[PDB]
Parts: sequence; structure tokens; C-alpha cells
Amino acid sequence: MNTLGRFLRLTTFGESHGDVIGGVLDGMPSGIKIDYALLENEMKRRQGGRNVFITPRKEDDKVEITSGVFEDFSTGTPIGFLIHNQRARSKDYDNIKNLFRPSHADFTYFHKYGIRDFRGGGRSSARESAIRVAAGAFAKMLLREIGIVCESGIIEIGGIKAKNYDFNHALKSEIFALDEEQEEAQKTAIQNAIKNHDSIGGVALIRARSIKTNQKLPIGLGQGLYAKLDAKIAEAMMGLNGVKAVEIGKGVESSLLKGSEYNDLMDQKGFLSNRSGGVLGGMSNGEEIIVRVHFKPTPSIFQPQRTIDINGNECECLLKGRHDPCIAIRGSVVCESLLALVLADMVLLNLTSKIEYLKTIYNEN
Amino acid sequence: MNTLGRFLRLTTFGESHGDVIGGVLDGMPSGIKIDYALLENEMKRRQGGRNVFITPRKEDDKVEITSGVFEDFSTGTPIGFLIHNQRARSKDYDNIKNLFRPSHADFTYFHKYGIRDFRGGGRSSARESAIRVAAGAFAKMLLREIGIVCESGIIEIGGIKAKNYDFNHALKSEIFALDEEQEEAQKTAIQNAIKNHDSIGGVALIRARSIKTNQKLPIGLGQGLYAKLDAKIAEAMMGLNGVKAVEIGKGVESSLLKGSEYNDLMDQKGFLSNRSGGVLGGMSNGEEIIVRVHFKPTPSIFQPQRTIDINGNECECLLKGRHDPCIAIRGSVVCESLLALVLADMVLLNLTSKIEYLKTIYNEN
Amino acid sequence: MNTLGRFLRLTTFGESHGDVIGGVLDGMPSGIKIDYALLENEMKRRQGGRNVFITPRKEDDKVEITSGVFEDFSTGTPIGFLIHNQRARSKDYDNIKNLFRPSHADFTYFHKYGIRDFRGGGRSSARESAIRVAAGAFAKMLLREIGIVCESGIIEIGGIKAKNYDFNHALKSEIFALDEEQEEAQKTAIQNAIKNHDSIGGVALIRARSIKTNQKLPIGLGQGLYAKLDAKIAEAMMGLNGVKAVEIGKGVESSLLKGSEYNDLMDQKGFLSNRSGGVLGGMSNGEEIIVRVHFKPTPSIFQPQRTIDINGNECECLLKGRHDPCIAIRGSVVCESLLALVLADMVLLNLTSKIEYLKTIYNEN
Amino acid sequence: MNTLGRFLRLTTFGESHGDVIGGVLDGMPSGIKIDYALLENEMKRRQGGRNVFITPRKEDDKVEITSGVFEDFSTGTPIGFLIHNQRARSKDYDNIKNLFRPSHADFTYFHKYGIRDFRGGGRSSARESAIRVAAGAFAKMLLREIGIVCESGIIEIGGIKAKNYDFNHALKSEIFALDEEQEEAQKTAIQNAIKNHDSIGGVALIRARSIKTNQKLPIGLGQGLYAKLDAKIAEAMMGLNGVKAVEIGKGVESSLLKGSEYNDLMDQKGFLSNRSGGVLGGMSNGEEIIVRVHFKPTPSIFQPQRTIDINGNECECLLKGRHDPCIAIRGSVVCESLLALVLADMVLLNLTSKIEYLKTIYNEN
Repeated sequence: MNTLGRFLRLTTFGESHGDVIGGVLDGMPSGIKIDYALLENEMKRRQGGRNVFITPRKEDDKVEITSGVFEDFSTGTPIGFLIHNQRARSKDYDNIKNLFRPSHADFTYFHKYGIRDFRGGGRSSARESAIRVAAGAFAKMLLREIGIVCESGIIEIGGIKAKNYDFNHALKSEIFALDEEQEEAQKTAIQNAIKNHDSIGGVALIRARSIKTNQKLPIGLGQGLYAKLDAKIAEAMMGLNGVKAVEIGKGVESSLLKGSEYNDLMDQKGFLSNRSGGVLGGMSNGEEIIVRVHFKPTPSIFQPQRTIDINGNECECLLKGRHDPCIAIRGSVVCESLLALVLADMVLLNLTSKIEYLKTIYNEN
Repeated sequence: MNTLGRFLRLTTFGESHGDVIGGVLDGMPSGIKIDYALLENEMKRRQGGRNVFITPRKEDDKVEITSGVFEDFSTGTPIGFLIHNQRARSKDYDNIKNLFRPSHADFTYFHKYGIRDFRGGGRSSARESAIRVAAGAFAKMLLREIGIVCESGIIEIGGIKAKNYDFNHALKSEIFALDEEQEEAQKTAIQNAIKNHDSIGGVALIRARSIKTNQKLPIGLGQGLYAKLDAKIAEAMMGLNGVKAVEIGKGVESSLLKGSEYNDLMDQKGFLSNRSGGVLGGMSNGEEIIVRVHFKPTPSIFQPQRTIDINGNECECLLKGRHDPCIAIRGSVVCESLLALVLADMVLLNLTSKIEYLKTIYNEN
Repeated sequence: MNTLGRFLRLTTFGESHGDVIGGVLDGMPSGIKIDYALLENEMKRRQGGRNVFITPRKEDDKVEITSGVFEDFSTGTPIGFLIHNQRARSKDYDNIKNLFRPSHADFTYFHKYGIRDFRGGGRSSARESAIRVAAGAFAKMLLREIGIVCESGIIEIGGIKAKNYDFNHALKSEIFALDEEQEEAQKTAIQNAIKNHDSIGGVALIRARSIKTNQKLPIGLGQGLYAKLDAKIAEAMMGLNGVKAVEIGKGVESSLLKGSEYNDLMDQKGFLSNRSGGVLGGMSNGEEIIVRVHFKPTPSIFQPQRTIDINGNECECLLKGRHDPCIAIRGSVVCESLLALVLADMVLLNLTSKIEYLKTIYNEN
Repeated sequence: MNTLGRFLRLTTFGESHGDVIGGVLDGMPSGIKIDYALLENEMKRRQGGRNVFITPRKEDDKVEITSGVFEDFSTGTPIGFLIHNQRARSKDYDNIKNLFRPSHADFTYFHKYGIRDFRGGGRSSARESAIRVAAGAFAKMLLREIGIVCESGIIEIGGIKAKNYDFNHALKSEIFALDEEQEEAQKTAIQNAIKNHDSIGGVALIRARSIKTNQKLPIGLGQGLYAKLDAKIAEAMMGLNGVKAVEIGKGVESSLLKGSEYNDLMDQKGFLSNRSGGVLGGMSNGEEIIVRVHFKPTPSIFQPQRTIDINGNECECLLKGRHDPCIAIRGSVVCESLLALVLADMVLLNLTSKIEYLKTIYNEN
């Protein structure tokens, strides 16, 4: 299935090893101004921007809109776009293209489809995330029209956790650290991973809130029993390569609390606490949507690993060259895009909820 | 969205307050022997595992198949079914029902649809689960045809963790406990909850494994990039009311590990470990599929809670009577059913993967 | 696929031989007054609705809503409904029921699924139509809220064509004829079919219009390239058992005209000559939607037909009893319902078209 | 909705006036040899029918497959492709750019989305058709694996009907005529239309048969009640711009037949007639699938036209330069591709019908 979404539908050209990757976002309402700066900044962010960097212009990925946009405004038709990659030599990073790399999709792709076809160069994840972030930028444009914004950051790296969350600081951090007091320890874990030709896991925090200070998000986003908001968020995050767990609000700690401790009480303005993480009964309850995504350590490590080849014979996997020491970093941005796409889809699907919405638009608008 | 699944599609009548609930499971291949005994035992298990019970055919349950079956065999058309309940005279429990009970869906339903309807009977929940468990019975029947079974159990109740898992013991356990040596401590936690008129959270372990002679599940279940197996498992589980977190394999512990510690190695005999939880790159890798579902404590507690009514007036919510002290217990059975439904759907979608499959069914036909 | 529609989704229990049939309509906006009179009147028309009749209470089917309705108003959640039927014990009407009845689906069902079920009593159709008409009444209720109405009638029987159309006259006609000056000849054709134990085809005309006198329908109904309005109308109609062709507006006469003859024009509201049938470029142009549906003559005839049996041997199919001489008649009501369902679906999907729609609903609420 | 298909899913970049249009075909089994020659020839046939009589041009549209193919075999993953076209510098053959030409969805689009988009150039259908024919080739490659082929031709141009159908002859015919005896008269009609700056309607005949000389098609293709084969064929065809009616088998002639005349009787091995057009009960019956598609005369003609602009003001439509005199010609080729796409989709969906299919694929390997 190469399509994400029910009405705001993102479809991808899928896994490829060519110089061009494409995608199409359909369901965008018309009249939304296309924020090229936002789109461009999102693509830059995806490259885990750290210490020092030059104009992402010619330096990296450029998004080419081929349709659905007329004079900087969405037309209401599909927005097709192409992303062009490298084209000037390379380095290394590989091994034996006939063995299964541990913790990689090699084995399962081989058995499901049979046809080998395996090459490095961001293999799959990388490319697809570019499609997701680009699409998410459009979803963010839609969300902004009704005052919603999505943000993210890293709260954990190798078990070293953040105590306080500062999203503004994360944006400027080399590792999107949400807690400046735990950042250095976190950076150190990353350096030790690199030093030891190893990788390390991490945890990303994703949030959706109102731009207008503390004003509630729409209440009721989420559809029926089988397209609930938290369900679609989990589907989207867990679907990200490297993700082994997803939490909404209090998450795993929820199961350790008693009813009197968890239940979120309410007063006239809203809920008094947010253990629900913004989703109650499968629908947004107005409070901030809080999501935690757990990433396993990067699969590729420059270390000998026992595995087997396509013939079933034992061999050594030794992936030379540098590798991302912690995929959770770039991952946070992708999770942020995914939350934006899911949320925008829900904003659109909710329009059919009450008869008054139809009367307003048809008998008057 | 009242439909779950892509091909094996389960659609429900949704939330209701009547004596009859229904659903229809579409996509069952023809020629499957209907195991009424399985269906019946499944409806039993969803209500708990008390050592003292009253023979079936009465009180509750009793699934009425109205279509899709002929002479005890699936026809290949929609298998519609109905489940009745309620007789004459009950108990009580009902003091004002125009307020939003904390941690319940009343608030979001009201805002989304603007219609009060949250009535007695715990609102519903159990209703939908009856539909899911019944439907899961058919999915299980399908899966059995290719040597796949789904199992589940409780590994945690109020923080009391199980050290060793024995699924055969969980079946006869009053609280589906997987570790007999912690079961009493876990039962004590529930008892303390009832005494204090409170509730507690819990964690259920769901698993799928092969009964085939090779001991391996099919390899490659999971579809493309946006319908990955773990993604779909997370979507179904997290969509279960009460669930705030879903884990696959090593789950949340994955983020604390180094690549070298996590990666599952391979040798002549297959995988040496299974931290991936049987899902690699979004597709089953053959190993056992491991899922952990975290439940928040039961919402309904016989204690005073501050909230507001449907109009915004602050008031006291006091829910009289007895309530499920730990929904995780019954929830485990439902998760099991949902894994069966998701796995069965995937088994069907994978039939299109290789051209050789088409040739065998159409040419060797 | 037992579900019809994208947003407004009709799902059925499917073909069955029991005494109960059901379905569920998902996606109804909340706050719509349930028109129990309309629902009941629709079920009457579906049953031929000829002359002399008895109270449909102790005579025919009744629609029992099991969910999605509170205090006679749609709640926004799934509207499940059951239809109970059957009376007395049949006779024979067919000797060895192990053969494929000509023009019936026994042959394909047998090969697709390989299960020899086959149980008389209106077989496939009839039952499904009840569900379709019941669901259509809900769709009509939604369409009325924005001033849209759907109607139909017979314009041809056994080649006997109508020249003038009067939908009021069709409503009280034994054969829903639209031309009173052709009705008698049309009825005479039906009597001859019965006399000769044969059947005849017919052509139904279906139309959607704005309740307001000389007022246009919404302009722009239809979604993208693969969910165009005419495409979905065609899909729904052709899906009715017995339909062999579907026409929109000028239909098949279009292929006989020249541009200078055909080619529609405009002014400042909605095309004059309705040759488009209210659909242009896959979308509604505001004019009346005009659809013609061609029905083949009823398959079941009390005559000796050559055919084979489940084993291949040649045998004689003799269907005793009285059969429906012209399904086009009852089918005209179903097509009317199907147009209601499709148009309502489209009205809902269209709500996502302009960003101003979203702002009006979210920023002004 | 920019996606066609359920399992075999074709998604388009949609309407666009840039130098590139793209699409992606998802759901292709792996192991299918990519027949580049077929794809190229198909794109060639698409052009034929306008300014290409005898020795057709090819100095156009190149197709670039960007994914889902490795070593000339489908990999099982999405097959994304880009179609590069256009040449020369714009000059004449174009009128105003602020009006909705006569019988053009330009009027509907503005009301739906409200954007001054549009620019011209076959409006859009022409481009979408390129995506359809390219995708259709892949579907054909799949169908071939199980011996199925799709063909088409023109049976009628401006009233002049064909009496004998030779699909072989249509291939090398400048107007895809199926009857060489009526061909000259059919060409004259076009000629006259071109000379008078006018246009005429036409009818295309599409069919699918088993490649093996004197062989039956798979029986049972078609899914459930709401995804019947004819219903889906009807949906694809009617969705082509200009199509106003679709016929299956005897089509519109069916409503003029009596059961005893229409009903297809069965012989020792097959049906004695095929008035059903290969579809009985919504499923393939093994006989040839016959489809007739009616096209109105092209909206845009050189002759002076009238209608309305964007603001319902005053504008001219003296469209300079020639225009397509009969869209039915190029339309027949697109319908053929669409039939291939639907049928291939149906071939994949049918693999789920019998439990024996699952056992064969899973337990017999």
C-alpha cells in the first residue's frame, strides 16, 4: 500500500534507487497559499541539521511541484512533486550485496517478493522520509489556516532523558535536544557510539497545539471506531522504519496508575491535567496532543555481524563507512510531518460530523 | 469509520443502547469449516476467567449468524451476525447522566456530534468488543488453515510484573495471568482496588506463532510502505479504548540499547534472537510476533470526581455500584482478536505478491 | 466488497436465506430528523406498490433501526437496521436445485466460490434491494436538508416508450409509468408476458433536482478524476442485477450527433439544453441529473430451458410458479435510492473543496 | 480521488500544464517481465486518430520508469513513471484564457474550487489518458501471464455502424474501424466534420478474451455486491470525458428482449450465446466480455462557439486552428487500457475467493 490518508491522501513512487523520487498529495482544499520558505526549511530540518551547514539550496534536496498549484495557491487538484538527489560522485558504505543485513528489511523483502534488488544510498527510509516531510509541509499549511501547529524534539538518547521541554531550543540544537541541561550527556552518548562504530536508540516527543496561546484545539478530531485519532497516529509512527513503540500522553506509565491518579478532571475552561495526551475516546479533547515515539538503534554499524546469505550459508556482515549513529534524531522531524498529515486528514474528515456544517456551506456559503 | 481491514473487512453497527448488536465480516474465503465451539468459547473468554461461572447458552453471548455460512462452511460472501442480551429486571446504578464522566468518551462525543446519549451499561465498550471477539473467531478459523495461532495474557496488573510467561496457564487463570508465581500478588492489587473503590492499569502480552512443522510464520506479511504489519497492529490495538501505548518486540526497551545489543543476528538455523518482535522492515520475519498493550486504569470508579455537565456547569460525578477494577484483563482477549483480524487480513493481501502465485491458481487451474 | 460509498458508506450483510437481513449506513451527519413516514413509504414502493393491498404490518417487511438514532435524530454514529421477513412454507417452483438457472448467477457463484448453496425466495435481488431502499431513505433525508430531491419512473416496457413524463402520475401507477397515455399498452405487455410465462425488459428514468422552483443543484459535485459524479452513478446503477446499460442525459443519442448539433452552452447560471444530464467534465453543472437504466427481462420464466447441472450433464430447467414479469419496475425504485446514496456521498465529500469552508467551520465555531 | 483500483492501484499526479506528468502503479506482482515494446506500441496507438493517417508519428511522449523495476522485471513494489512531452513554442490554435468554453468543465471547476486556473491543451483528458495507457500496458503484461488479452476498435462513427468486426483490421486502420466495408463512409464523415470545423460522436467496442484460441476466461472475476465486474467496468469507462453511456453485452437492446429470447442457454461446455457480454450476476462467466462506449461529439470545434466566461460576462469562442473531430477514436484505445486495469485488479482480488487458494500458496510451498 503506497498511500497514506483517507481524504488527504499521500501516495508515493515507493522504494527506488534512481536519482528521482516522486509523490502526490491529494485532498488539499483550494485557496491555501503555498509557503515555499516553510517547505524549504522543512527539507533542511530533515537532514538532521547540526553543527555548521551551508545553503541547502544547491547543497541538498530540492522539491519540484509539478501540479496542483496555480500562482502560489493550491488549486484543489492533486499536488504532484518530484525530489532529485545526488548526481556528483560518491564515497563508499556497503559490503556484500548478497547477504541479509541484521535489523534491515533485506530478509523480509527477499521472501515477500523474491526479486533481490538491494543497494545502499539511503536504501529506503531516507528517500521516503523526504516524501513525507515535503508532504507534511503542505499539511502544515492547511493546519495553520485553522490555527494549529505541530512541533517535535528529542527527549532521550541512550536512556539519558530530558527533564524539561523547550521546543525552541530543540530547533537550534545539533541533536534537537529538548532539555539543554541533558544535551551534552546526550551528545556524548552519540560521540561514544561513533567512536565505537556502534549505534544507539532514542526517543522523540511530538506535539500538536494551538498557535493562539493556550486556546483549545478542535474537539472531536478522529473518526468513528476504526479511524480514531490515536489509532491513526500510532499507525503512522509505528510505520516509520526503526520505530518499536508509540505512546499517547501518559503512555506506558498509564498502566502503573490507579483510576483516581489518571482520570483527567474538568472545570469550565477545560481539563485540569493531560494524562490522556489530548486524545479521549479516540478523539481530540482540546488539550495538547502528546506523542512519544521509540526508535531502536540504527541498524547499520561498522562491526562484524553473523548472518546468512541468500543461499542460507553463514557469512560475516561488515558494513564499512560511517552510519547514522542514532536514527531517532532525523526521525523526530519525520514523526512531526506524519502527525501533521494525520491531523490535517482528520480536520477534513470532521467536516461531515454535524448537519449544521452542511447547511452552513450549502444553504449559505 | 466503522470498518476495520482492507480485504478481510469487519464492519459494525456501532454504539447503540438496544438489546441487539451486529456486525458483518467480509472477505472470508469459502470452504472454511465454522468452528461453533471456538466461537462460543471466545465469547466466554471475553467476559473474564473466573473459576466460578454459569454454563453458556444463557445470560449473555450467543452469536446469531445470519449469512455467509451454509452447512457449517463459509460461503465466501459476507458473514453477518447478531448478538443479543438483556432480559427482565437487573440492579440499579444511575444518578444523573447529563455530565461528562472523567476519562470517558462522553466529552469528545458530545463536542463532535452535539448529541447526549451516554447512558447506563458502562456506555458501551464491551458491546464493540463482543463484535470484535466474534469476528476474531472467524479470523482465527482462517489462520488455523495455514498453521497460525494467536495467544495472549496479562503480564502486569497495577505494576505487579510477571517474570515468566506460560500461555497455557493464562487460559485457566482467573485474571489470565501468565506467571503463576505473581498471580496472587496481581489478584491482591485488584482486590485493593475494589476495597478502595478505585481501579488499576495493566499490560497485556499478545502473540502469534506458527503451529506448522517448520515453526515459522509466513515471511513477508505486511503491505507496502503505508500498510506495514506493525503499523496495522498498532492501529488496531491503540484504537482499543483504554489503550495508551503499543509495543512491538523489544518495544520501549529498544530505545535504551546500542546497535550491537539490539540487532538480531542469524545463522544456518535462522534468527538467533527476536528483539524485532517478529516484524522486520514492516513485514513478518518468521519469528513469533510480540505485542505489548498498555491499559490505563478503568475510567469508572465509585469516587467523587469534579467535572462539568453538558452545559458547562461544574458538578460532582459520583458513579455508584461496582465497576471493572482493571479493564486490561478483558482487554487482553480483545487485543488477541484484533491481532487475528489484522494477521488474517494480511495473509489475504499477501496472495498478490508474486506472479508465481497467480500462475498457480489460474494456469495450474 | 459489501460496502458502497466513500464518506456515506452503506455496508450490507449480503445475500442470505434466513428470515433476517441487515445493513448499516455510516457517515450520516448528526442532527437530521429521522423521517419514519418516508422510510416506511419507501419500503412500500419497493414492493411493486400496485393497487389493492393490506396493512404492511401483518403483510410485509418492517425496518427496525438498532443504532445511530436518538430521540428521532441521527446521532452521527453508525445507523444499523434490520429487516425481518418471510411467511408460510413454499412449495417447489424447481425440482432438482442442483442446476444453473439461465441468466441467473448460480453458474458464476458456483465457480467463484465452489459452494452449492442456492436457496429460492427472490434470491440475490429483492433482499438486497430492501437494504438499498431503506438506506436510500436516510440519504434522501440528508439531501432534503439542502433542498435536493430524487425521483424516478418507468419510461419504457417491452419497447413501449413514454413521450411525456409525469412523476406524480408514476407515484400512483401500478407500474410507475411516466406517460398515462402509454400506460395501458405497457400494462397489456406485462399481462401478455405473464400469460406466456415469459418476461420483458424495461427502461427506468431517474432524476435529481432542486426542490426550489427553477433553482439549480449544487455546482461541482464529483471528486477528482476517478470519482467523477457520472462515473459513480454508472457504477451504482450497473451494479443492480439486471442492468445492462446506463445512460446520462442525451446518453446513446450523443454518439449520433454532431458538435454543431450537440455541444452545450451557458449564460450565467446553468446550461439550458440538458443534454449533459446535469453532469459536465465529471461534475454536476447545476442542471437536473438525468439517468436512464436498461433492464434485461427477468431471468426466471416458467418455461423449459436448456442448461447443465453442478456436474456438467445436460438437463432441463423448469421453474414453476409465478415470477416477476418485469424487474425494471421494482428496479426503478432501487435506482432512485442508489442515486440518493451517491449524491449524498458527493455532497459530503464536496465539503472539503475550499479552504474557506474549513475556516468557516473551524475559525467561526 | 486520484486513484483507480483496489489491489492494482493507479494513482495520478492529476491535471497539470507542465512539461511532465506522472503516475504510479501499485500492486503489481513481482516476477513480471516488463515488455518495453508493448508499452511503447501502446503509447503509439494512443496518438493515432488525429493528424496521423498512415505511418503515424512517434516524435513525442517518452515514458520514464522510475521504480518498481529491476533487471526488466517488476519488483513487487510501486512502479512510478514520468511522461515527458510537449514541443515547439505556443502561437495560435488558442483563444481567450478567462472563459469556460462551451460544454467545458471549466465552469464547474471554478464553482467547486474557485480558482482562475486552466491554460488549455486538450484541457486535461489527453494527459490523463497518457497515464492510463502507460499503466494499462503493465496491466496487460499481468493479464498475459494468465492468458488474457484486451482489444478494441470503432464500431460506429456519426451513425454509420459496422456490421462485421475485425479487430485485426482495426489495428492497422487510420480510424481503428472494425468493418472495412463501412470504413470509407466512416472516414468521409470525419473528413466532412473537419472541413466544416465540426465534430461527430462515435462508439467504441472493447472486449477481453482468453488468448488461447477457443478458450474460456476465468469464471468468477468480480467482487461481492458492490465491486461487481460490470459495475467497475462501467465506472472506468463513464469516467472518460465525453462518454455518455456504457453498454455490457446486449446493452440497450436488452430492454427490448423477452426472457425466452435474452436468457443464455448452456451447452455441453459453454453458453450457446453471450447476450450477457461475459458478465452474469456481476461476475465473469467465461465468455467474451463485451463493452460498448458512447462518446458525444467533441466540445471544442473550430467553428464559432458560445457559452460563458468566469464572471458570467461576455467573451468569444472563435477557436482558431483545427480540433479533434471525433474523440471516440483515441477514446477506444484508452477504454481498452481501462478494461485491462479493471480486469487485472479483479484477477488479483479473486485470489482470495477459496480457502484452497490460501492452502496452495502457503502450505504447498
